[PDB]
Amino acid sequence: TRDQNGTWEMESNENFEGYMKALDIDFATRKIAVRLTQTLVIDQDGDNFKTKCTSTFRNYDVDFTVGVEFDEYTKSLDNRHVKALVTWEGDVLVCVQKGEKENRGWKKWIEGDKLYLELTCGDQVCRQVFKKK
Ligand SMILES: *C/C=C(C)/C=C/C=C(C)/C=C/C1=C(C)CCCC1(C)C
Repeated sequence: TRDQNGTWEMESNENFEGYMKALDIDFATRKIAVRLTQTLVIDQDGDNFKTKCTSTFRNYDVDFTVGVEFDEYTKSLDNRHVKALVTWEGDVLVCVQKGEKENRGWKKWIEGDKLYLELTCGDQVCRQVFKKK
């Protein structure tokens, strides 16, 4: 399914530290981020996504339309300008963030009752799994 709608509660979060370090997120921020439970709320209407990440610390939204390139300034993350593009490869939603970091972006897909999110930057891969609330 391409339907990724839902309130998704983080079940596991593998190598978030390595991914954040590849992005040059500061030590103290990584230390806090790595311990927090994330909730990811996805509102998906056709090609339009409104994505909201929440934790007890930082909360972060990003909206995009599938197949429409968009500039991002990754404020409150690594503070870089990237050109972002989110497209479908089969039932995998693929984001590429073109810019300074190589292999930067993510892949997101549904398997059964779970949402999988693989974040990449440089040689690092972070694997997150969420379950619907
Ligand atoms: C569809 C899935 C999306 C848009 C995933 C977005 C992921 C984030 C906004 C992640 C944010 C963070 C980090 C990369 C590290 C610092 C802590 C967070 C949660 C602000």
